[PDB]
Amino acid sequence: AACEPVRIPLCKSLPWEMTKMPNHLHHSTQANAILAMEQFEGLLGTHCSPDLLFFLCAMYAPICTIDFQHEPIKPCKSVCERARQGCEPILIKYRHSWPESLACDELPVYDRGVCISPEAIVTAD
Amino acid sequence: AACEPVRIPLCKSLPWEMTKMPNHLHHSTQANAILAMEQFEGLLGTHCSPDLLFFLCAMYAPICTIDFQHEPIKPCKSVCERARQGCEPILIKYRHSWPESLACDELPVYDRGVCISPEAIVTAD
Repeated sequence: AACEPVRIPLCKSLPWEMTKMPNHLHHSTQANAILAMEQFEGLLGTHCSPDLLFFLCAMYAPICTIDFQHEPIKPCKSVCERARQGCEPILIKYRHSWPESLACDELPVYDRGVCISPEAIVTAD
Repeated sequence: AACEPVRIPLCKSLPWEMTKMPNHLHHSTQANAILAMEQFEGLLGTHCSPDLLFFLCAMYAPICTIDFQHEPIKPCKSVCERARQGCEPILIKYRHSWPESLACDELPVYDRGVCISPEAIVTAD
């Protein structure tokens, strides 16, 4: 299984352009990841967390590395936590819940100890 | 340039094993990064920071990705700050300071927005 370009529209604005399946939702093809991501357009529009996009894209289309072949690197537990703390209340307010598949507590890979996180960037309008 | 195996002794205990040059000290070959790490054996031995090893290896032998061809992914500024916070006082006590090459303010690649960080593993050993 080799790398493939990211094709999730909402994720193209992020830093990396190469991903590899299966992703962290266990989708075998990116076509399934694309469909899955569409469900988040509304929550993303509420700006409940500046880290929600990064977290979702790190889960649905993880950056490709030659190390970690079967289970790609994952977003840091701390980033998942920031996203959940900011967005779960909004989901709740609208009679929905944070999905178990995005639970932060069992996010980390046993015996690994490395993850990816966002970093401040220089931007304007 | 393509990935190459990590050969710095002290970094082999880390999660990844494939890196790519130049590293973040601008070494063209890993051979020179090896000589450098040797100089940090003393500081690493004081256990002034549990993040120092990760930080130094993230700088001297960064994880290989297909993305970021010319400048590999860097360790997060926050990981650098924790390592400097715990270790700088020790360097000062013995008339040294945090080196210019490892300045934390220089880690963010301002038009990128992603970095690598360590994360706790679940162990009792």
